[PDB]
Amino acid sequence: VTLCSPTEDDWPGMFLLAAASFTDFIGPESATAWRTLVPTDGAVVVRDSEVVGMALYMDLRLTVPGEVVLPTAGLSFVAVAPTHRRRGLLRAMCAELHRRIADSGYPVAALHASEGGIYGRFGYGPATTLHELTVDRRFARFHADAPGGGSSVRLVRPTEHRGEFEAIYERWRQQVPGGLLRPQVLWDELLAEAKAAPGGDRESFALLHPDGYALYRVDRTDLKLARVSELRAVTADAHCALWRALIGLDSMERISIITHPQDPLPHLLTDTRLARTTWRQDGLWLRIMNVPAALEARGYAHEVGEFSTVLEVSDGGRFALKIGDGRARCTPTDAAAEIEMDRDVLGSLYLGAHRASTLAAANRLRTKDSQLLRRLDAAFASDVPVQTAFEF
Amino acid sequence: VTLCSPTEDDWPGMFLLAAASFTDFIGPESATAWRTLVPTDGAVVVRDSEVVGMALYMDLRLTVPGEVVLPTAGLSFVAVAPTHRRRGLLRAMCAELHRRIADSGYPVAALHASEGGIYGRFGYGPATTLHELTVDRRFARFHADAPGGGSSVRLVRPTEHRGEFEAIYERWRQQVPGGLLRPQVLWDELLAEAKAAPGGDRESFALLHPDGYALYRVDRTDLKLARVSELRAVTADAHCALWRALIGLDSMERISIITHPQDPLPHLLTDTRLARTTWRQDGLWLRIMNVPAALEARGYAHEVGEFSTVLEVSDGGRFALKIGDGRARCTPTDAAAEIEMDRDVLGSLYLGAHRASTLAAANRLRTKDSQLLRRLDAAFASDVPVQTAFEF
Amino acid sequence: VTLCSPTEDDWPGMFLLAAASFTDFIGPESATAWRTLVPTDGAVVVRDSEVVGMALYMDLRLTVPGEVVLPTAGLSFVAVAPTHRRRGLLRAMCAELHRRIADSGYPVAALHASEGGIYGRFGYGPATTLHELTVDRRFARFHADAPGGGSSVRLVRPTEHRGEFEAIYERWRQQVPGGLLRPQVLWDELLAEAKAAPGGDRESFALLHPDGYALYRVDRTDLKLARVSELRAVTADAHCALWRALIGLDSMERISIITHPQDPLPHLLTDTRLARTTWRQDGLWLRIMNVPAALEARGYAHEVGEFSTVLEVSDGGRFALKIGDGRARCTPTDAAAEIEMDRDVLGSLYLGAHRASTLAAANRLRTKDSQLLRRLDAAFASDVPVQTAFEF
Amino acid sequence: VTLCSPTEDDWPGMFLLAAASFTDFIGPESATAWRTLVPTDGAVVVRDSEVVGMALYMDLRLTVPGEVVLPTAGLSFVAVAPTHRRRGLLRAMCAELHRRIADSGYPVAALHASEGGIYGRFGYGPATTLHELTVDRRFARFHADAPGGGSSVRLVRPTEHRGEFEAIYERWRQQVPGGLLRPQVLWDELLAEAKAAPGGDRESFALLHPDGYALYRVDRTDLKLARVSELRAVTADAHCALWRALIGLDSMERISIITHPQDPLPHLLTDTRLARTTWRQDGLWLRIMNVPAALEARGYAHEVGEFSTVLEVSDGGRFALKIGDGRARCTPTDAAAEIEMDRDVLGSLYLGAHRASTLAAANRLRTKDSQLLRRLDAAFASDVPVQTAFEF
Amino acid sequence: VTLCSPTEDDWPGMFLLAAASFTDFIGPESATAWRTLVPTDGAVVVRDSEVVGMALYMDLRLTVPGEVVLPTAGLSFVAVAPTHRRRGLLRAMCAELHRRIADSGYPVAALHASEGGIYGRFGYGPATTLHELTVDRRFARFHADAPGGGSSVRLVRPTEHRGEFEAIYERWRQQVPGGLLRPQVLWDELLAEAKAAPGGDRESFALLHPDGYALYRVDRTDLKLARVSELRAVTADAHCALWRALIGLDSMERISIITHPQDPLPHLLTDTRLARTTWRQDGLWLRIMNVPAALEARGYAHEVGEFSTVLEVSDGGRFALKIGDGRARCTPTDAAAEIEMDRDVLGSLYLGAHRASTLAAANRLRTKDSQLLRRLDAAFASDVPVQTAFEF
Ligand SMILES: N=C(N)NCCCC(=O)c1ccc(F)cc1
Ligand SMILES: N=C(N)NCCCC(=O)c1ccc(F)cc1
Ligand SMILES: N=C(N)NCCCC(=O)c1ccc(F)cc1
Ligand SMILES: N=C(N)NCCCC(=O)c1ccc(F)cc1
Ligand SMILES: N=C(N)NCCCC(=O)c1ccc(F)cc1
Ligand SMILES: [Cl-]
Ligand SMILES: [Cl-]
Ligand SMILES: [Cl-]
Ligand SMILES: [Cl-]
Ligand SMILES: [Cl-]
Repeated sequence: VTLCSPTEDDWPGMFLLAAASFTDFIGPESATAWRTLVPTDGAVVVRDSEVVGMALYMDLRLTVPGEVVLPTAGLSFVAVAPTHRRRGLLRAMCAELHRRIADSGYPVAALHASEGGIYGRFGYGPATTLHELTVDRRFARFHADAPGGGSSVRLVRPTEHRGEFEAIYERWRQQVPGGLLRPQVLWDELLAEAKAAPGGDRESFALLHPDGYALYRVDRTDLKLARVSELRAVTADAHCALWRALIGLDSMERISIITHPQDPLPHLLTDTRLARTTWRQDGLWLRIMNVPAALEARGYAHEVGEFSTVLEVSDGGRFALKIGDGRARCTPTDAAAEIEMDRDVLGSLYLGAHRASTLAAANRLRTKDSQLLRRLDAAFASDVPVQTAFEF
Repeated sequence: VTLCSPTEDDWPGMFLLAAASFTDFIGPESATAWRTLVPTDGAVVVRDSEVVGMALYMDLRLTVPGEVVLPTAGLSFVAVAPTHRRRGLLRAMCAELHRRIADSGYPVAALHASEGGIYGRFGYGPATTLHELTVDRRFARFHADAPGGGSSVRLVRPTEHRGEFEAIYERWRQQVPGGLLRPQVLWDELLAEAKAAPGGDRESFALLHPDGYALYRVDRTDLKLARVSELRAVTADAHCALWRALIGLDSMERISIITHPQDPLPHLLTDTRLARTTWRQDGLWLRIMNVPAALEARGYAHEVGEFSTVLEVSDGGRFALKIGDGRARCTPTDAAAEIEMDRDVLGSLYLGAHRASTLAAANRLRTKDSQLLRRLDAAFASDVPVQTAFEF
Repeated sequence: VTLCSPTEDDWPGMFLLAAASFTDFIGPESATAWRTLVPTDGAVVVRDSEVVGMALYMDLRLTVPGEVVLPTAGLSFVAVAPTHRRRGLLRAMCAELHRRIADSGYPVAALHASEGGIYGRFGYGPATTLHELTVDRRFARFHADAPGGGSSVRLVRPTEHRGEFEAIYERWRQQVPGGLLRPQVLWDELLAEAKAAPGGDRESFALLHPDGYALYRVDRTDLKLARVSELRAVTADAHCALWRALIGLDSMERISIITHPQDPLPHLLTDTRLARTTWRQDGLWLRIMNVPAALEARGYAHEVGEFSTVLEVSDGGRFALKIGDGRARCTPTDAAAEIEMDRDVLGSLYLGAHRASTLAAANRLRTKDSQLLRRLDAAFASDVPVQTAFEF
Repeated sequence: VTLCSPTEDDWPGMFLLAAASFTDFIGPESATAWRTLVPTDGAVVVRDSEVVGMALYMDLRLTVPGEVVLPTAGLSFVAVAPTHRRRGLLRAMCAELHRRIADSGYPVAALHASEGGIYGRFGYGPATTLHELTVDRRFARFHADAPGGGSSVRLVRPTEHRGEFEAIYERWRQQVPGGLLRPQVLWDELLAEAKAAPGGDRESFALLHPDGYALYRVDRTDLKLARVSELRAVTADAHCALWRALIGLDSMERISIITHPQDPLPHLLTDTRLARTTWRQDGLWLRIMNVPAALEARGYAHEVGEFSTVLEVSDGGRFALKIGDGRARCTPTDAAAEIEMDRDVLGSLYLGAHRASTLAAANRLRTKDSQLLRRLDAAFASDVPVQTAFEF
Repeated sequence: VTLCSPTEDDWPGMFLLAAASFTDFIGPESATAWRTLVPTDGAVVVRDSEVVGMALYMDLRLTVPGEVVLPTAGLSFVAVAPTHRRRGLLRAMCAELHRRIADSGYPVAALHASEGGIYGRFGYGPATTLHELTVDRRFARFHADAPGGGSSVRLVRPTEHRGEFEAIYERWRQQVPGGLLRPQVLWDELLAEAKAAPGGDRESFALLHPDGYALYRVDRTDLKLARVSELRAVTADAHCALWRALIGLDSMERISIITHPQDPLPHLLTDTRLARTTWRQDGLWLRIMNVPAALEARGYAHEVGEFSTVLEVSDGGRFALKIGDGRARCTPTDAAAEIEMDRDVLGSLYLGAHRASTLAAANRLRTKDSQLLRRLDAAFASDVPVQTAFEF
């Protein structure tokens, strides 16, 4: 069992492992496209010679609070053959990729987790939260105060308006923490999933506004449910207008969307309760590779005074942290630590999705100063609510 | 159809309406106990003479941010006979009770809503959020960092340790926004629901720590599910210890609790995802009766500079609002309004459960200043997370 | 295995057989009340000595078309021990009771069937049809044309208004084909089933109009469903008013009732489809004991000319049948038969629930004259639609 | 928003709206075939320019009581974009098509309704009733009296016996109220739905008798259920023989068919209850365009004396109606009305599916004469029971 | 209705009957391959001329206790048209095939039964038992004593390792009672079912050991269930190693397999209960064609002394049976019978799947000697447990 970068001959063996490992495996055509986002030496394989282990990272651009875009290593296609479990192959592959990511100069790594129990021990913390809202649209009445009391929204074929979706998404991802650049190969892939599959998914439709879109399809088996796969809105007007159109799908009983906890949809209706939360789960996970680089890169709340502390990350360094005027300075120190946490915990705070005082309550984050806790809570909070871009 | 305070002879007619109106009706014995919390002239009935309409308020004590306790009118037992719908009887009864509540000097009214669509139009906004967490306890492993790595928790009969529950609850309700004083009649009622009912609920058990308790019972029909009816913990140690004991119910597959969005339980486990959010709903609703009295009574975040604005409440007054040093001064003015909202919206902000920028996004809250929005968000936020005490 | 009238000592043995035979067995207290409607020598038992077989008839009064009331033998409590199946005990018991019923001078016998396959061979035909309608009351809007565009309907406790229900029911049963006299013991029984049972059925409520009532209860397990056990209305106004009140049960999603195919409820709503037919089954079964007596006793449609034919009932006699002016004369003859049918078929036509041309289509009813078929269809039809009174 | 006849360039835009509006949309190939039944100027579209609104009628031939065939405008493909709801586009499109249908000389219009609440207000009433019967065929034994006590029925491939199905259907539709001419394009379409679809419906089989056929297929997901899509039988022998063959599908637990309330199948079995009614819904809806033309065109029951009355249709004319010898004469008058009804109510009576006395009971039909009610009931009744041909 | 061997022209008619008779019909391509295993005059058809009846046998090789391979007539493709039920066509076809099978010199016939009630009366008895085990693999821990405490198992594409599966299966079928030779056409068919079907089954994967394989696929609809279609293991090591790999499918909740009652999997786990038996059914059915030939051909338990008896088979002959040294001698006699049974009962004993004392308890097997019963039980038992090869 040696650990190597895969040659062109290794990829059929990797696709076999993928097929047997991932029930949602996108198949070798789509896999070969996503592959274009993997840099030279971005992938590792373990051979026995068939492929019994693999992992790779993609070059991503992640928006963080203060509309700052970070180079991000996006982990994906991680798999150990069922024949080689509990043999330390994951530990080995994760260690080599983290070495390579660190040496390449990425301040953060990110992934989507298949189980919530695997990734904490490698320094990844859940950084965004997925909310499923299901609206019973038969009772849905808009509030007097809701914007848009002619319709600016058009029902369209997704493939005929690619440029407009690209332009809107590009605006969206640049101003939203959790936003990812979507390169051209992923627009190629997204608009191929929009066509109907014989015995599979139904045709996708689009609702297009100047400042937003929604892609939706009727569910395979429940023909009274519309699944909104993606709603990107750059103004409140766009968001409301798109939801007026979705509530107008009179052949449907229910509209479902995977969104964020701060989605304003419930407040657009006369009955907040009609927008039921049917599902909640961790979205994007972050590993802070370089603590000082990441802490200095993001903006902080202007609505908190200048304050200084010493942060210790468990086997990750000790740092003098000074926050003021929505900037941070983060420098080496051996001064006594005022706040202790494992690396994963820092990942979870980084995008504002979790409160420091909540992680303190579970003792994932030790300090003896209540005042420092409130200051961290306020400073790390994001004015624009954190959202999840797309699964990778 | 006249509107009157009920005499002793009206209560059998009110109990009939209750039985036919509420599927969870507690019956006339329990109803007669809850009645002791209704002041003279706290109830109205509409006669035709049988009772075709009723509503009342109870004298409550509600903890708000800054550990301030407000006298609160608690609306309950509101019902219109199925024979007298769409006749304006609710509008009439709500108007008379609000007159009486206002004249009596209550700064706020509160209720639990049977539908999320009825109460917005009378100035009530949802002020607390209920989270159901279901733990699959077979996979539940505690984190290395979790407190309590002898057990201080005892399995006990609820009725044998009333004083200890009273003392712990009394500590809890005084330091938690959403907390209500539980008077002696409601402890009498709570510990009567703890006994098993032939063909009904199973026996309730208690887990008792010096600084917390949990009351739980096995579900009637699902015999692999324990329902935690109530967990009150005054320290993180108490909270963790009680959850160690609950995960130790080895005859159960699942533990379910109705808690708050900031419950730290997910962070105590090695897998955050095991604590699934299975249900989410509005808890307590607030009507701010006297805007200046309520705004001045609660504490605000110390972690935001002094700032001034003009708040207009739709048909509720215009006010110069100055917030600094976690206090507010709220005085009459005719100066141009910088922030507009309906009364219900103010109720929803009041306990910190909803962000101003989220209600702005739905246009329930109009301002032309982004900076004022961020300041409101930060100032109205609560360091202690808002919880729900008990249904009334 | 001898066949005898039971002595007082046989009834405990009969109650044992009942308990083991009928899952809905009403128990020995209620059974002892229903027993008061069984005449001397109205019951048979087969002993082996334990009771291995039993059957009895009750003295009933059945309304038939033209508001004519017939003495009717009501078969009930029919059971063969599981230890004595396929031994001809049913055939024996049915033969002895039919002999006794015939000799006593009953023109018709009736029963409610436990299986639809047992009773055809003894000359019983299904004579009334049960429709379950379920209304989703959240979408229910009344039509502009619906009567009742003060409410005359009261929500009441059933036991406090017995006289009013008796008076309304008595009016109803006298003018409706399928109507049965409800004696005092069955009002005693009906109003005892109105109280709540610990671990059983919930409390029954009543909606009372001068010319109608509805008894309803919430379902044990589905707490969003109200089951209307009984709705008796003597005017269209009463029927509509009661349904306005039932649609006003705002805590319910669904109202269900067991009614008749000609219930006008669907036509009272702006959407006929909201009143879904969820269940359909045979109600009352008739055995015509004396063909000429029964045919002469009921009224016929005035809206068909005088016509004559010869009816043969298979091993039941041949008769010259003359119908005109809504009366029939039915006399012995040996003239060639124009219409042939088994006895059960006659039972099925007798109350107007089934069309002759439909039974002809299945060849349960042979004739070589299409014109005679249309005449029978029209003459046997009932202007007041046939309903089912109560199960016995 | 202008209203126009569509050009060849509008149809791709109409197909987009169809796809997003109808979950059962037959697709553009099949749509282009059905299009051949739309006359010049039979379609309207609303442009904004994309298609935001459409409606059309097809040239149909509808059999009415007395085996009379009427030219019928068949409304279909009616849709308003989700972006243009509650804008009066339906009201506008329905008004223009009704103008065109009226001016073209159609006595009646018809449709199949997507919701039971949309079409009453435009003068359409439900005119036929759909019964689903499900037979548990494992218990199904035929009655001694059932016809067919060699088999004349053949199991065949539908596409190899098109001429025989055409000939049988043509005989069926000419003698059955509700019957529609099926033109050649719809036989092309029907026999293309008979082939198996990969991941879709299973292969269709045919049971062929000289005087009837049944097309059936096994359900996609329930492999113990056979769905009879269509059973056309011109004699009782044919009907029974086909059902003997269907009960002979020994690999099936259940046979289901959508039929009419007067289907004689229950009476062919020793247990009527085995043929459970599992579903009931409105079939064809009628709008009487020209009251006198329609009333004069159909035959009436010969089994009722000559009688005269004055019929008022709400904003539809007042008419002297004389019925005798199964013909009607319907002429203008200003004499006092004896019977009042909205137009939709007339549609519902027209094919005999609903009784006048039932609509009177709901006050959809006002008269002060009970005798006139019984006469209408009897005269409007159909000797051949009303059935539904095919959905359009 | 004549009975004939089918010509080449009859097969399209037979495929039609198959399609309408069998929901799992493999289609005409696969049917034409299986056809290569049918000898000249191995098939019968009944014509009316369409095919209304068919049956055939295939040339099989069945392993019986003592690793003896018997020529076996494998009945399959047996069908009577739904139009020709209860006409004695099955009785006729079964009689002609049994004549042909007997005259050809087959000692035994075998089939898989569609219903458990059809085949007893033609002398077939259930001879093997199917156990479904479902493992919840999340709790599955292997016992300290389990073999395999490098992995020898490989995850592979089935079609790339045909020779290895053939070699392993060939070893398996030769040493296991119930084993069938799998000819090349059935390997062609098996490895075509291994590819994914659009809207159908998912891709099949293989786990390959030197001395065993497992073919498995994820279920269509339950994406947390892996279905093991086939596990062939020639050593305990191979069996355990393959199950270590299957429990290693970490994306799955459950692994299901159809196996035999003596599968040792439950004993490999620390918790025997994790391997739940979810389904149990008769597998292969045997008809002993020639009693003496079959009884003499198989080996018997060496662990029972020499003993002699007289066996009578109902209308099948009387025989002197002597068993010793694991051989039997079976010769004609007219001596009084000590043991009586119908032919089907002999089929059920023949492979050791059922105990004589169990069939005696149900009186399917009469003797007056308890000692003879114990001797039969012990002698007929198989040291290698009886398994089922593949459905035909
Ligand atoms: N999780 C999802 N539904 N889609 C993400 C697809 C990621 C993926 O398969 C992949 C495949 C090959 C690569 F080189 C990189 C990534
Ligand atoms: N909602 C719950 N489960 N319990 C609250 C019970 C409130 C109640 O019924 C009541 C009854 C009588 C009164 F006077 C005041 C209140
Ligand atoms: N079928 C129902 N739900 N009730 C009918 C009760 C009839 C009955 O048990 C009975 C019992 C004793 C008698 F003597 C006569 C009748
Ligand atoms: N409702 C169904 N299942 N089939 C009816 C199809 C009707 C239809 O789509 C259509 C399409 C185009 C036209 F020009 C006319 C009609
Ligand atoms: N029962 C299964 N799933 N497969 C067995 C297929 C047997 C079969 O169809 C067949 C078809 C044609 C023949 F000539 C012989 C056999
Ligand atoms: Cl999102
Ligand atoms: Cl809470
Ligand atoms: Cl009824
Ligand atoms: Cl039909
Ligand atoms: Cl097996």
